[PDB]
Amino acid sequence: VNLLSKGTYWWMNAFIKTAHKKPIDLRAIAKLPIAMRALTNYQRLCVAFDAQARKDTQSPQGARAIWRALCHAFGRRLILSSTFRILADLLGFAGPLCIFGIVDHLGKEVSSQEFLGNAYVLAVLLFLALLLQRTFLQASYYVAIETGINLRGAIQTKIYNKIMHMSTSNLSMGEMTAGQICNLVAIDTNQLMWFFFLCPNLWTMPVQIIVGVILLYYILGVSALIGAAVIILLAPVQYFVATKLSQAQRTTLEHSNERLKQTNEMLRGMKLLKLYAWESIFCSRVEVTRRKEMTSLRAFAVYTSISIFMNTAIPIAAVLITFVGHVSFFKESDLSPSVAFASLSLFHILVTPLFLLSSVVRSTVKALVSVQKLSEFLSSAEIREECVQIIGGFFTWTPDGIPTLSNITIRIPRGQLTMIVGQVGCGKSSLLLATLGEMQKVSGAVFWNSNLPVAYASQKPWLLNATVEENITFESPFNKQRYKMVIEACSLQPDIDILPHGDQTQIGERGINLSGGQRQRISVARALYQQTNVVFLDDPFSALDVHLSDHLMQAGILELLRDDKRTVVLVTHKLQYLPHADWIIAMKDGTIQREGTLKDFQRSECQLFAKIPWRACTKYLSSAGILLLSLLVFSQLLKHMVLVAIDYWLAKWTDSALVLLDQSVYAMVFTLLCSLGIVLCLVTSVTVEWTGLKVAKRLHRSLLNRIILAPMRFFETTPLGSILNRFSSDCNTIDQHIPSTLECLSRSTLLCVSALTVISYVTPVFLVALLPLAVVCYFIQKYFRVASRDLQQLDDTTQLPLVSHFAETVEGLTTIRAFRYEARFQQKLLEYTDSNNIASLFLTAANRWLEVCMEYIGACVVLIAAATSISNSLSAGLVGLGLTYALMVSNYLNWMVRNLADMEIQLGAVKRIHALLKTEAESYEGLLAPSLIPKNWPDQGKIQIQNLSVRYDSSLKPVLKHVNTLISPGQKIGICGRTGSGKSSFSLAFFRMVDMFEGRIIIDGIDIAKLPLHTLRSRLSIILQDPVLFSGTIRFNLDPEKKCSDSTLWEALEIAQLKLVVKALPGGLDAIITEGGENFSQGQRQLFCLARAFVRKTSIFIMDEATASIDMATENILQKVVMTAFADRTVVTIAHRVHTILSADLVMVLKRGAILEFDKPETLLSQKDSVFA
Repeated sequence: VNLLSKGTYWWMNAFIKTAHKKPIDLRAIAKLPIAMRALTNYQRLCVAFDAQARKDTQSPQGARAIWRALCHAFGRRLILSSTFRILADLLGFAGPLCIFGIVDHLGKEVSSQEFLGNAYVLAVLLFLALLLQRTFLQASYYVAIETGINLRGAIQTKIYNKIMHMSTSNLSMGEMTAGQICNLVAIDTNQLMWFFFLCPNLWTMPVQIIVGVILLYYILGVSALIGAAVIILLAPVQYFVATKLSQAQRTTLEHSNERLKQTNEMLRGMKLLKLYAWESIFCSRVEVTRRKEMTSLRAFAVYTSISIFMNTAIPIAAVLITFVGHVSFFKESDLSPSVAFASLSLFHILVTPLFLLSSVVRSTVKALVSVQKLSEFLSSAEIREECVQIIGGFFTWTPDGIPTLSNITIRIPRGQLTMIVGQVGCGKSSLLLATLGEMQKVSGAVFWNSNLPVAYASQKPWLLNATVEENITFESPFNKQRYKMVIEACSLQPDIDILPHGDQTQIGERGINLSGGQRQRISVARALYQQTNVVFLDDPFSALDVHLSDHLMQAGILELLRDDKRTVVLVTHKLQYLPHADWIIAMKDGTIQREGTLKDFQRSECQLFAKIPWRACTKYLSSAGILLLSLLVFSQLLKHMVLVAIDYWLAKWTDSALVLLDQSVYAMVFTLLCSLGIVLCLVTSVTVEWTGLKVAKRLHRSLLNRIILAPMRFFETTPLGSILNRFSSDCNTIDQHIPSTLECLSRSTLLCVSALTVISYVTPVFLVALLPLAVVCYFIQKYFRVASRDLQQLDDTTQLPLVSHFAETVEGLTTIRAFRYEARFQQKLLEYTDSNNIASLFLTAANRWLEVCMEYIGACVVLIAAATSISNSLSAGLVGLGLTYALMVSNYLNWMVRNLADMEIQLGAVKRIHALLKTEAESYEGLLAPSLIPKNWPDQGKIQIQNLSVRYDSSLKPVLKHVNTLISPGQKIGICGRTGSGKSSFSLAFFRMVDMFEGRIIIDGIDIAKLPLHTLRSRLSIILQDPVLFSGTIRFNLDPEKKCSDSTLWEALEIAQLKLVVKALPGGLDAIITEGGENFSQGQRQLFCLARAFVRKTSIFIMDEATASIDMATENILQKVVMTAFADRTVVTIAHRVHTILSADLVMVLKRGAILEFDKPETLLSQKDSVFA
């Protein structure tokens, strides 16, 4: 890696010259460099622990031990970054001296004093200095970022390894949870990282302050000292204010997150919601919640207003009160223009320190908190790194207090089938997990030679977020026949058909979390597939289904078939393999009788069984409102148009002081002129604050109404998370941190134009050099927008699977400890951790390369503006604007490009306008061939199917073919359709929610074509086969409607046997329906929906195929509700198990992908005959 290029990043050239042609992948990203490989960085830091193992006063480690480690860990390279930061800031001060030396020499008409003569000389010295000044600051930024990158994994590995020695009794799910270590990755690493991003500056920024003060003092003196203290002492007002901003952010998330959870609630069961036709109330609850969310973001704006304001006003507010003190209150010194310009030059320089200092103080304190949160975590209880026998042990599920099981001996040699049974809890999975060694074995011995002289599945499912076949893999090689000898041997093929892509589907997170009869079944699959010797399966009949338990007996018969002298030692509860078992159970509350033979046992007990241009107009010009957007224009214009003009006065009035109406009268004019922008800047801060507040209020209102009427076929076709990705991230983008980018950029780019416009007006042949120059400025930017985008979205796709690895590492901790797969997963830890760090490198690479290449360009401006500006002799005050803006180009094009880059990312959120607005269909009501129709009630259950020819999506295949059917009042049609072509296709279709390609549907006599679907589909009962539990209040779960009752609400739900089962409600008839059906049953969950079906008062309850019913007695109570509570209408008995066809009134077995036969009466035909089959 070559050194002057290691200065200015020349290796990035061919990278980005690559990047204009091809898009960029992780393959286009590289290997890690030798030191940047994370395990090396981990390696040195463990040595730093061993170094302070020599100290060992109280070595938990602890925080005092940590920072003594970390300083001697990374500090040498940190010193090098600090040294460049110092020397650069020192030459940061030298430029102002150069300005002073020019104008002082140019008020006029070998020795070093003579060598200090010429503005030729001093300007060239200025240029050649300001190369280094504008270079070593981008060394010192760089190396410090290439320090925190080397922090990241070298912390994260220590974290992850302590997870590899973590113990799990109550602490692992109590005080600290998966989230509580997850944010500890997600925050406290970055708290450390941004600390070491800023760690030089806390050493150094006050030295920049004090030497800025002293090099102001040798310009004015006591007027310097009285002027400086505003800008010095007023920066911790930012430390006051941003504290309130953090307080507002705490107010933000605490009010946003539950709302977003309720948005996910409204979105997940959106099909049932529009099936309930309940978009209005469900959206209205989020709408009035949003009113308070806006009221919180109101203060978020009021906080973020003055941050900008005091960041911008206090420069001028210092500079004027500095000068009026030098003019009025003191009046001693003559005021040269050289003074007056370079005074402002330092004033421009010193702020870019000063309003980072609060963020420094914040981050330093936050990280010093976070190291304690790291430490007091990190010194918690380890997991005691130290045939299947147990020789008389004393095990404890607890840590070293009260034991759980003593005197426990067991033995399981090879070639053996053994379960363990008893009472749950005491062996919920307990004694098997005690065999794992995941308990405080206070005494006794145990033998596998597993550690020193292994498969498992947990009683809770801990799957992985991957492909389903990859979840079946669980760090395995491939054998697709053996996989067919597993997956088909598990019979997950129906669940694989329920998956959209089967073996290539999306298991874990972002997928339908099915039952353990799928999920834990897939775990038992990866268990059996694992090609291990000994297995420990856990009570899978509790997770299985009934016929799945029959297949689980068959899977046990495939297990022992697959047990080619294996040692699978399961445990269960049922009496199924109580006949078929090699050895026996032992659990009463501890060691029950042994595994040998139930002959001499108590078996009687067991025998009981480019850019985005128009999108900104879609942001603003469609939604801003014109008058405030015009104020956003004009206030931005007229602020800077008087700001640089205040500097234009600030030269020439002192040029008259260099000469000699009244200049003291000129000064108070200038004073109030400086006060004018000080007045304006408040309205400038209030503009974008109020603007983005109004923008996001209507934008979120619009997207709410946009999704509020969309058809359900879309939502089945839409991946629901891709919608909520527009609601979670993009909304918070548009609210919390969209417009500050704009307010920065509108402050930025005008000043970028403006300083050029000044130096143009100074020298009329400036622009002749600018025109080749700004070419280069543009073409570097034009390449740059490609790269910084592709890095930034790369970043976005990178640390997310990194912490996803953590979450699975938390949850499936036990099972990887069982497989002893830490070596695999520490490797695959790195395999992400690397790709984070190398992406972060190339991000922070072009983060440097851009501005340093643009910075030399800015320096070229300086010299050219100087050399042109020599001819003002051939006036002299008007030089001083040139010099003061020549040096002030840099922070401008620093931000003026980078923010324009990040605006493109900020626009990528509001790209989802088209995902919202353009996607719009399905006017629900409003067709309405009558305006007057009280047959939304109907007392006549004679529906009709007037040769209705429906298509599914009007895309691939029809559902019917001219079905000229009808219905009779009381004719409860037992629905019998195709096993894979027409099952659900006649209920939501009967709610007109599909592409009925021909044929009408007469309802209460009249066709349902032009009728209010909001009125029709809400006054029609349908108890579908999805668990519909709207979280909230109990009356809100029961009756969130207009004519809500409590007597009838307590009547039919007692007829549903829920208002008497939950008669001990916490709030009674207005109780809280907490968690959306996590405390109530799975059966009364639907019985409350049956009471809602009573509440519609048109009880033609179109039920669905309730294939997941736990109690068949509860389904018989539902049959009693079909008997007693269904008031003799056309119950469309959709049945995946045709057992419920036993109560047929007038069925229509319309099947084989078609309309087979009207099944009434006595139709025990080839489906009802094969209903037993």
